[PDB]
Amino acid sequence: SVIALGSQEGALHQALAGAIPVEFSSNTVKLTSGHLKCRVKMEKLQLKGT
Amino acid sequence: FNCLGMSNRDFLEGVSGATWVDLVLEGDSCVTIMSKDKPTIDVKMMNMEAANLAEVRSYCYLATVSDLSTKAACPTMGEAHNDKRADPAFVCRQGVVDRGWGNGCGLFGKGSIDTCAKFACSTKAIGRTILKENIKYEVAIFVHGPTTVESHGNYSTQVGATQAGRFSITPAAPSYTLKLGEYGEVTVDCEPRSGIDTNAYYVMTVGTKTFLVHREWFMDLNLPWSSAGSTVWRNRETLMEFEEPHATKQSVIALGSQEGALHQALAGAIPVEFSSNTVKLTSGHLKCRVKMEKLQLKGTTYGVCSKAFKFLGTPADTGHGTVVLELQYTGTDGPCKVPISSVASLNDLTPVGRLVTVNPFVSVATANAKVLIELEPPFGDSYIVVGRGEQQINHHWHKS
Amino acid sequence: ANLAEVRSYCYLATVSDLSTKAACPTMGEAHNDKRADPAFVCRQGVVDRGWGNGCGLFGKGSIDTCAKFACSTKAIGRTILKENIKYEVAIFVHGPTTVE
Amino acid sequence: YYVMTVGTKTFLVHREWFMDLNLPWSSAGSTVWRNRETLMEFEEPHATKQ
Repeated sequence: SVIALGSQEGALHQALAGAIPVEFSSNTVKLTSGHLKCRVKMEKLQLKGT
Repeated sequence: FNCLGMSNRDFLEGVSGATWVDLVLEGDSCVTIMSKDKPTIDVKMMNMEAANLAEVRSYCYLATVSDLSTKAACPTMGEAHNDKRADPAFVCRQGVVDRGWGNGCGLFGKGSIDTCAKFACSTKAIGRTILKENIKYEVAIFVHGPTTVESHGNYSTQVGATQAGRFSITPAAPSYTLKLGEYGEVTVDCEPRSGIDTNAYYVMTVGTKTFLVHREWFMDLNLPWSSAGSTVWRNRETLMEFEEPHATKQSVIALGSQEGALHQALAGAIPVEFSSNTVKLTSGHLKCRVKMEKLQLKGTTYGVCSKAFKFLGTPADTGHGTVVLELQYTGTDGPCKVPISSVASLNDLTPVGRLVTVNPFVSVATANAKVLIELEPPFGDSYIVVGRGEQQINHHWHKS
Repeated sequence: ANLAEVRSYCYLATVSDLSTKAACPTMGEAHNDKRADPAFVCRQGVVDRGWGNGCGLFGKGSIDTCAKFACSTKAIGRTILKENIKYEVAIFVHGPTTVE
Repeated sequence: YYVMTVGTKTFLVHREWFMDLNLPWSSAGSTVWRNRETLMEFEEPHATKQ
């Protein structure tokens, strides 16, 4: 008897929360996962109607 | 229906001067019983069936997480009531969203939100119970009368030879007296009682692979469920919805179905074959009392076989401390007793190997008949021997 | 605005075809022809037997059966190299405005 | 005990010492398994020649 082992998606699902969810199209991964360190230089930012 | 060749075999000698024996039978097991001056027999439980189960719970793995709803409420306007809250048509849950002018509302701050998603079931990991009157047992009894490698396993031949039988036991009538022709009869009084494993375990059904799980592991699990109705409760497993959205759309992602949750707890619960309405217990046992003062020998008034006897091949190890082998009788004479014993050293006077196939004998008068024999030889080296003097043959053996 | 796969775990089907290369006691091991190509997955074992089932002597006989293997639902996974990554930053100025 | 044959000098060895030894092997076929004894290959080379 070569019983096909029952496929229990629980094994996967169970470890859901651990890994963060992300929208993915065939070739793309929109990072939300991701961050960006910036330096907002603005000595050129100026008031108006003063 | 007989013991030879099975790995779950147990040999028994009831008691001293006992015409009966108390025994225990289970699923795929067999038992060979010996008794002074009486045929050897094999009691064996064939099948365990309910000829009436009932469902108890039903956990689901699911689909329908398609329809959506988002009843919006502006800040200070109170809570939000979604019409999809009148019928279990959907599952609703409230939340709040930071908003104001930016998105159509007059003031700035937290606004109510009560969305809803739909719920129906797909694959129901159904489960049921096993009440300790529909339980019937099927016990098969064999008689170690004349046989051959061939006929030994043929139920037909054996029944025909009145050296076998298959009857059933029920709580209604827990006993039976199986008649075996001139061999008299054997009367078992099996007592349907069993634990065996107590009904305490639930009947887990998953797609195709049925299993036997612990009441609690089952009952106390986390998954949607429904007793005997189309109504489902705790469907909260329609989770991972609260992206903590906007009044426009609250993503209602269908929770990934991971059969691992189930599978992972495989080994724990014992597996069992289950047909729509039946559960063959292997889980189950049966305490019997094989009364057999009515079991009797046959062909005891015949003379000893006196003609050459040839082996038909190296005896084989049953894996039980006994060996099997098949003889051939050059003899032309009819039904005579087969002179076979186990001797510690050539030409010893007293035997040492007890025969399982007690009081063996050539069934027919048709020369060159075959005879099957199972015997337990002593440990270490020994000799199997058939016939005596210069007719006698022999074959050595060494048990460990 | 270029990923690449790395592994692929499966949940499966094809467990349909069977095989059972039998070997009598003392006749050694059993070699199933379905062992030449990954067409099937084979595994050996031993069975108590003898006259009862066609064999000459009594005892443990070799056994090497095989089942087939192909995949159904591949729980695929890939990598994310740290030049195709572009960011979109939006800057606002708190100049005159209305709720609108 | 097994029947050990080596070139010319035949011997009688213990089932296990024999069966449970480390060397390539083949039952009754031209097919060989555990040929891993084709060892000492991994000079941990270059794509050109290992």
